[PDB]
Amino acid sequence: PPVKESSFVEKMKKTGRNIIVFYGSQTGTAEEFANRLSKDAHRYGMRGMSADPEEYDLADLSSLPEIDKSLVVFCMATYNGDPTDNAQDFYDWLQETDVDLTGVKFAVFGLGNKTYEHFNAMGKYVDQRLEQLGAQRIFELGLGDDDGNLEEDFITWREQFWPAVCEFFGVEATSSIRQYELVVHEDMDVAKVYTGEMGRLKSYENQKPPFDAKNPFLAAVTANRKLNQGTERHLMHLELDISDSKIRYESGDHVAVYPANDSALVNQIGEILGADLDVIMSLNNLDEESNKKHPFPCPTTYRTALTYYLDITNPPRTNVLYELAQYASEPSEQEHLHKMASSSGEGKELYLSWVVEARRHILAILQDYPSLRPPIDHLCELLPRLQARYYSIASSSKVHPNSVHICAVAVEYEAKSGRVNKGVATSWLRAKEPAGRALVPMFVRKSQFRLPFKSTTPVIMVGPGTGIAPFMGFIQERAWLREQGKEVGETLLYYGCRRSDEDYLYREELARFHKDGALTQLNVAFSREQAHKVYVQHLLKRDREHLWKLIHEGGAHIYVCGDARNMAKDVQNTFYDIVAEFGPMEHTQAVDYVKKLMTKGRYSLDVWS
Ligand SMILES: Cc1cc2nc3c(=O)[nH]c(=O)nc-3n(C[C@H](O)[C@H](O)[C@H](O)COP(=O)(O)OP(=O)(O)OC[C@H]3O[C@@H](n4cnc5c(N)ncnc54)[C@H](O)[C@@H]3O)c2cc1C
Ligand SMILES: Cc1cc2nc3c(=O)[nH]c(=O)nc-3n(C[C@H](O)[C@H](O)[C@H](O)COP(=O)(O)O)c2cc1C
Ligand SMILES: Nc1ncnc2c1ncn2[C@@H]1O[C@H](CO)[C@@H](O)[C@H]1OP(=O)(O)O
Repeated sequence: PPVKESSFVEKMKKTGRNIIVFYGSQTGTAEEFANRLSKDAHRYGMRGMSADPEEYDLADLSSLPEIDKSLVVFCMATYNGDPTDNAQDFYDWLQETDVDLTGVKFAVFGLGNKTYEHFNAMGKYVDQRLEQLGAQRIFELGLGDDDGNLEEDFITWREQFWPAVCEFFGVEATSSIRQYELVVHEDMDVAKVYTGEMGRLKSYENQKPPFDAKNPFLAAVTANRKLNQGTERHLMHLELDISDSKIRYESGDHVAVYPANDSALVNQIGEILGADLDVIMSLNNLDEESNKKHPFPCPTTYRTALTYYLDITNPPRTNVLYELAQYASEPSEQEHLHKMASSSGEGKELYLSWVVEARRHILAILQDYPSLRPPIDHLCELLPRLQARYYSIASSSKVHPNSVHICAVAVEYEAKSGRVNKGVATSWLRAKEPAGRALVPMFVRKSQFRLPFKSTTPVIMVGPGTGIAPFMGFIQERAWLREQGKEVGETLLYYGCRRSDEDYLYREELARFHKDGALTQLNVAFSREQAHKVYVQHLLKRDREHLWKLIHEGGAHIYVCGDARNMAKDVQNTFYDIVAEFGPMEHTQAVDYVKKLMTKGRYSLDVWS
């Protein structure tokens, strides 16, 4: 619980702001959107500001009417049906408060993903709640879908939002504007230069607990081995030494890591722009009143910024390309970049195929539109921040209290852009070689994916491919409970891979556990050892009788991990069918029954894309 800032309304008054855009974000997208909306205000005679709801008391919303033509916008993302961490406070307040918001004008743009159970739950909630409290909606709720193209949904909403705002407040719709100023440092002492740390200067060198997202622990990579036999893919297992970090974790938790971009990619960006990446500088907010003094840790070199603080691989969003159009000396290229921000037409189609679908990163665009040569400092101000990557801890703290295990597949594919794209965190992790030791800045994030409290409760685990990760931890722990004399219920694993002798991850360890009885059943679907595809859900269907027994009589907990795209849903449907047959009951009731298991904490998910 952070110390709240002074009333955001009083701040708006002292700075002449009439619009405030709050962001509920975890990977920085909502914050990006909020900043874009805040900046838009300027182009409409108004003036806004972005703000972290966590640093304020939203009860002060009731004072917003004291500012003429005032307006609050909420750009909120949803995470596992809940508010983002930074907006949990706002959410709890919204539920317990009874404050009257008469006179308050708002608008909400929800960032979500249709593939989840509770799509845009937070945005939908905030939008409905503010109205119930007496506030009035100035523009319809925006429903962004990261499963299609969030950026386009945002563009569309934003394009209609502003005219609606202008029409209601009687405002007019009336250029390039830097948010930061560049200050090169020639006489800069080395001890004051950021070299990639996230919080306090030298926090990576001088490690002080407790460690978290703002102060990650640099864990030594003690192991890093290939898990599969083939060469088409690279699946790996790493062990991070967290001794003396005082960090605690449990099977089911996730470990986050801050990676470094590819040095060659960073080098080329500087080389193509003819910039000296080793120039030590700082980018200082031109708004001396904003709490955001820099876009990232400063002072630091461009090289360090592009390596540790900036995202240089993901397809640039439209506003970035829009702002860069001014630096392309070829009219046709400036025109293309300019139209990427269109809400329809060829400009939109080109953005979706040439940039998104092709997966062109910033360097790719700089190479494919050679007249585009922006100054390095402005590019750094425009790029999004490099985010940490999450991995499902593959070990049990009951067995490995001082080590965190990771099971992952290295990302590397041929993009239609014409080049081979490499996954940032996985290429970096793959390069980490045990024993100048190899360090991984990291931190643990607690999750609700947990083994049952009672050792006697049966467990049904389903995790094909890398989805096996959390379960290696579950299995280690359940075996441990047995070795300790505890009474353990059935422990079932439904795992899957292409072929027994090619990508059967942890084959040896799983055989051992099965032999010893830690694993009651080891059901493996080898999808390519026969003409037909054989998947985990096929084995669940096979064992439908017994699984129903465990679910209906034993109170078994279900766990699904891995591919959220198709595997998760296919597995869920098979459970719908098992319930419909043995209940018995109509599909409609089977679906309700399964979704009820989820709320009662007996059907947990740890899926990703
Ligand atoms: C909660 C959670 C748990 C996770 N657990 C694990 C885990 O235990 N093990 C694990 O392996 N991963 C897991 N991940 C995924 C992990 O966080 C990273 O997203 C993944 O490892 C890739 O990161 P990267 O930085 O290497 O690739 P990035 O540089 O982040 O690139 C990823 C992007 O590349 C694009 N891409 C990937 N393949 C292709 C393709 N072939 N064709 C076109 N585009 C493609 C997609 O846009 C993809 O999102 C988890 C993710 C979440 C959210
Ligand atoms: C672990 C995880 C869980 C998510 N859970 C949900 C969810 O329940 N509902 C939803 O609509 N979107 C969900 N999403 C999608 C995000 O809401 C969407 O990607 C959003 O754009 C992220 O915004 P941010 O960068 O501002 O945090 C999830 C994403 C991740 C990575
Ligand atoms: N829709 C799905 N449901 C369950 N498993 C799937 C799946 N799609 C692919 N798989 C399998 O998940 C395992 C890990 O990726 C692979 O054996 C893969 O088989 P396939 O690649 O032969 O289709």
